[PDB]
Amino acid sequence: EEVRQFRRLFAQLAGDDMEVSATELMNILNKVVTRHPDLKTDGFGIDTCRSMVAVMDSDTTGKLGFEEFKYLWNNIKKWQAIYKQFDVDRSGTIGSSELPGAFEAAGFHLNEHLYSMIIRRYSDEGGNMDFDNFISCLVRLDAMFRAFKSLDKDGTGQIQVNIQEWLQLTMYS
Amino acid sequence: EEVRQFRRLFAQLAGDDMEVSATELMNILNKVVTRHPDLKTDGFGIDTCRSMVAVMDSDTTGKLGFEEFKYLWNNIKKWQAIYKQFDVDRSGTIGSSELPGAFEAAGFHLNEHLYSMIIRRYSDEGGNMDFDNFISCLVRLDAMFRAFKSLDKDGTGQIQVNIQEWLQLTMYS
Ligand SMILES: [Ca+2]
Ligand SMILES: [Ca+2]
Ligand SMILES: [Ca+2]
Ligand SMILES: [Ca+2]
Ligand SMILES: [Ca+2]
Ligand SMILES: [Ca+2]
Ligand SMILES: [Ca+2]
Ligand SMILES: [Ca+2]
Repeated sequence: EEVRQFRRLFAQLAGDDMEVSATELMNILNKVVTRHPDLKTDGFGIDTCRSMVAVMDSDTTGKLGFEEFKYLWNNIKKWQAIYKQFDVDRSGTIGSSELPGAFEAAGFHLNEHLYSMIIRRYSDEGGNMDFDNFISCLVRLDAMFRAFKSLDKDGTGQIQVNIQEWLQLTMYS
Repeated sequence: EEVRQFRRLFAQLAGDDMEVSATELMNILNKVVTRHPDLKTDGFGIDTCRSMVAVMDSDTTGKLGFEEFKYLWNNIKKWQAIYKQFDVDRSGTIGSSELPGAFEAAGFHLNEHLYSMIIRRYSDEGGNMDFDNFISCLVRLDAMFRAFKSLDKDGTGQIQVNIQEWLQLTMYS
């Protein structure tokens, strides 16, 4: 079973402290892309990985527990399929014209202004986004959507955030 | 006279397009740390540099203009001296105990809870923070305080934000 299969994966990846650190995450993500010649990437760097862990570390242990890793891992597998699916010219990267359809397929309906800002921060000079950049951006987008949703208690579409909360959300990510 | 030297620096750095890109920033930053012995870094990576440019890119051109680069360059020169001043055990890195004093010298007064989060995200090893992690952290902290202050006209210590604004603030960084 996939549940039995996942505990085994996590158990082996987590190791001695029973949690997945940024380094352990980096190593497994780099092993995976190595098996996919259709995914162009300069590799998952340690900083990108420290960022992914921080943003997914709900309980501030500094590392990823079973549930935190299960959530991240399931998303990455779903997003990896979308990436292959929307790279219609097989450039191994998500071009600017390919980006909106890929994000929308992922469940994020943004606007032209936001898509342009995403491209300015996450794509290269040619306007192309490689695999590690794509996954890194989606992990953060999903987390920022979840953070806003949880702060929007009244369902008014506006949130109030104090300086302490602001610093915690932006610095630990 | 010190501004005639800087104009020459920016021009030769900015090149054909008259703006410093994340790539251009990475090169200059890695040349500098080489001609600086006990500063310890694993080098300035492209993701870290893409992040520093995004946070400093006020006019959304995607790159650093003269004034945007000037502000950044001066802070780095100011923060590098603090890094050296506070690395009392001359380990070439900023440890847990050395951190609060260095940030206080930069003008930041944060609580211990915020410091523990910063150490998990930027040090997390033996609690030591190398040079690129230190500068990266401060560039972001400075930008996040400046961002918050812009929306909180006449200090209430709280900002009100909708989803578009929230995504612009948290994703374009
Ligand atoms: Ca572990
Ligand atoms: Ca955790
Ligand atoms: Ca493509
Ligand atoms: Ca990349
Ligand atoms: Ca340039
Ligand atoms: Ca600019
Ligand atoms: Ca030290
Ligand atoms: Ca580093």
